[PDB]
Amino acid sequence: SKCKCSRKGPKIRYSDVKKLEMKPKYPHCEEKMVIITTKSVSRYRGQEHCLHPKLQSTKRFIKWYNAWNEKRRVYEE
Repeated sequence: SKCKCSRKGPKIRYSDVKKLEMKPKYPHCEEKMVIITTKSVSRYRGQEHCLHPKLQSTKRFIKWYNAWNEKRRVYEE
């Protein structure tokens, strides 16, 4: 049973993401969905995006965000 998040929703940039959490849109879905919280000025303002983690495009964006988040949380040393 998959809950619809389409794929990634409106195109998110890494710069939009403040926080990335894995939790399903619906508990009746397989695995945790990927939840993306935006910074402010995003077309999706006040809503969290959800990527459906069954897709390959999710993997890079998420993985890439984990690297990018390290720069925003500031691990630059």
